Amino acid sequence: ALQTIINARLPGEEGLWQIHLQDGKISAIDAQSGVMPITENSLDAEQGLVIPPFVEPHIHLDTTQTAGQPNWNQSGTLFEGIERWAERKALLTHDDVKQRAWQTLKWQIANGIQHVRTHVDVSDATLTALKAMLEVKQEVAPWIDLQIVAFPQEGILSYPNGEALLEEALRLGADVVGAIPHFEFTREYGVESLHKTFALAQKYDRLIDVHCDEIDDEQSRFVETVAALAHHEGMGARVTASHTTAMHSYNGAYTSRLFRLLKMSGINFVANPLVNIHLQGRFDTYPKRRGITRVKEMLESGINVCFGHDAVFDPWYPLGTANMLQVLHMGLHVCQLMGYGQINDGLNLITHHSARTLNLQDYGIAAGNSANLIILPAENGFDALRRQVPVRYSVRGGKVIASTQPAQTTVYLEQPEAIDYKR
Amino acid sequence: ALQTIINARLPGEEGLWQIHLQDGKISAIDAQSGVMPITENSLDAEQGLVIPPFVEPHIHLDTTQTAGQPNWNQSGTLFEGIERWAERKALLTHDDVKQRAWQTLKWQIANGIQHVRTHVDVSDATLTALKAMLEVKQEVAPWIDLQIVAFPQEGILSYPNGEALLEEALRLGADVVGAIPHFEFTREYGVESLHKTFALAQKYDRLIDVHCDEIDDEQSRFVETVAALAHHEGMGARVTASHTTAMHSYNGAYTSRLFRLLKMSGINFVANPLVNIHLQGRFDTYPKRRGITRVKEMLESGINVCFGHDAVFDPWYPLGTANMLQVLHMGLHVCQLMGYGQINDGLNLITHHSARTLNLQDYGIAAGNSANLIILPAENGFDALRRQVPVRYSVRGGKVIASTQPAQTTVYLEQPEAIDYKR
Ligand SMILES: [Fe+3]
Ligand SMILES: [Fe+3]
Ligand SMILES: [Mg+2]
Ligand SMILES: [Mg+2]
Repeated sequence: ALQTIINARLPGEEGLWQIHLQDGKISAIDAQSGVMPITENSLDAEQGLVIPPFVEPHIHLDTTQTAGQPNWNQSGTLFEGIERWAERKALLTHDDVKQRAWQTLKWQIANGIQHVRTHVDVSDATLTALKAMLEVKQEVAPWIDLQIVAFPQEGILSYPNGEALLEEALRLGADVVGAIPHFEFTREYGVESLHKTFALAQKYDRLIDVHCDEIDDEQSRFVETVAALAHHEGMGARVTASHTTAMHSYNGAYTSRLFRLLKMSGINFVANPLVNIHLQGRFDTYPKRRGITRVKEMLESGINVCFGHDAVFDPWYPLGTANMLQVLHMGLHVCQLMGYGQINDGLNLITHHSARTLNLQDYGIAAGNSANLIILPAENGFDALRRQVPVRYSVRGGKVIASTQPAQTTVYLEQPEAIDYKR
Repeated sequence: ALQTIINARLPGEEGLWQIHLQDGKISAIDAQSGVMPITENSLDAEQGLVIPPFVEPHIHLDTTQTAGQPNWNQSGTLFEGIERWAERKALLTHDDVKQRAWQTLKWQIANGIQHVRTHVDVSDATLTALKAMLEVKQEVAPWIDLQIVAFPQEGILSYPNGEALLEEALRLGADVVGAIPHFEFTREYGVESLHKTFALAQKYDRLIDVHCDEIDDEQSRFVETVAALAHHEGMGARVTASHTTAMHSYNGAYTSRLFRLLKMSGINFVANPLVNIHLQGRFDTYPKRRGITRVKEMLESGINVCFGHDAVFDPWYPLGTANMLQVLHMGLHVCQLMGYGQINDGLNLITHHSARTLNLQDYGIAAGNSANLIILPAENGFDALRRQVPVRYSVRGGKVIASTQPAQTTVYLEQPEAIDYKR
């Protein structure tokens, strides 16, 4: 079994490091004064970057891999996506959900993602997707720790037996309580749904992740209730507000007032760059707003924010390979976090900040933690992001669970020359 | 020498095709009724997609590869970029420009780009970068047909001897006349500069490519003069309006009136997604506009529009590997061209439409044309874009000039499994 990771670079640290492994955990981390020789039981990072696993804080595995079945969304709109999904209803079975969820999970394993939070639609009396996902969670456990959010897609108060189904999902084992206040029939139902959501989370000791204000409506301010209730219950760490795209459209004075509460509450925020840029701003003609939440300002204020892929190869987002560096690339551009340091520190948005959002207790390259880490063939976060590098090795419990042999590019000039896209 | 390309898929066509080569040209193209066996002198596309070479219609090779030298742009702003570039002035020499231009050109060759249009700053009495680029053009000719735009970055009428230097650049061999009307001191200088630009293009029989209305100013309408002058001279095919980001902010009524002229004029448009999303909208707080020209509407109106990378690894854009599928990916998202067909047809924005913009006369997979083509290991444009595939082979004059052995990813579950990110 592997005993050491050598010649490792670490974010924010100078030089090379050696990570000692014992009994599936990191026993010690020591600096090196030079390059160490390879040997049996040593995994050579080759001066590449070693980081804790990538995290997917927000994805919908119940709808993944269904784009084009039976027809393609040709307009690319949300409306048509709903219709295309409805045409596939006859194929939505227990086995179908498991098969598609596993397909995307395999892409995630290949992409060094060892933690995934999936939302599952529970506005279905049969809870078909949920039952399937609970089995998938057990099956994929050796490679990925999967959290399941009971997501009442059609609303809690605006759908028949919505609250009862949400609670049933928790009784069956869902890890997180979801909600969608802006989709409820009225603002009052929206606020009330949040009180019910928090009551359920406290009753069952579960986390909370609300699809919050995902709409270009400057009056959609459910985020203040999410933050206020979290602060009241002293449970900010266990709470997440996903999307909050409406915040992109708030006036600055209200946003400034709100930010004080957001910081005090300690809640987490998830932005989904690939889907937000695609689905937001659809009611604008020109100019067209970007529609991503205030990521830059959150970072400047010390508010925890991270990035999710949201959807992969489905009616609402036809693209994706479940790659977090790709999600990060889109977010840095749309949020204008393009300074060198902002880009370099970007890795935090798909690693540490996301681990905090999932309330993970065993995460990070530190003595005592499980030996879960990945190796990127790049010098730092900036380099990894610029070159969209693959994951050279993914290690879990001190064992390699994924590896990618890099592509080899050659140009034939007066003489053949290898191209690695580095200067 | 290669005699045939077999098992090739072609955009918009059904089945597989065989492309016969003779004397460096495509002699004939015949459909296949099944998979053909490989053999000596046959390049097997392996049911991958064969297309004419990728094109880079807008890049700045004179500033490429300079990010972080001597310092990094930490704010990521245009303003700081100017200051960071100024700090490197002592390193701006003939050899330095050639070295950096060649570095990016090699990345382009590796990425299947055989046609490149580079703008070169000619607001320099010594014309240092231009002299260097003219040598680079000759040196890279076996692999890339490089067009040089004499770009008067500081203005034609607003910079000392600006017009004289622009003409000197043409007398030295620049292929295209550039301009930047919105940067001139006054609207009047802007309009006058365009008359001077067109006069020079007609005097020397050169193409035109204007950095046009690259500013979030709803009153910046120099594009109407570019189109009107082209129509008057009957030279639309030889004219290009780069950027036109101001169009993102025009009212709809004026835009509708303008579009009639744009279509009638026949001029070309270049949008630069990666840089536009980064540099536009910087004077907005929230909401923030996207700032890309009206690509979707141009396509719907039959107006030729294409995508450029603009900058690579410099003070104005720190990222990039000179990859056109990456540029396309960003543009499809920001312009909301996310329907299946829109994404699949996306390849036109980095191939055929760009060739038209460069007024290329030998481009496309057709009998009689030079055997210049590339092979993507994907089923169609949608697949190539989704998976951000590399260029398996780049062929020029019937000879392989670049090749990429794909990365190999394996996940170790109960048994090892190869992952190709296809469903
Ligand atoms: Fe979601
Ligand atoms: Fe430019
Ligand atoms: Mg969604
Ligand atoms: Mg520029």
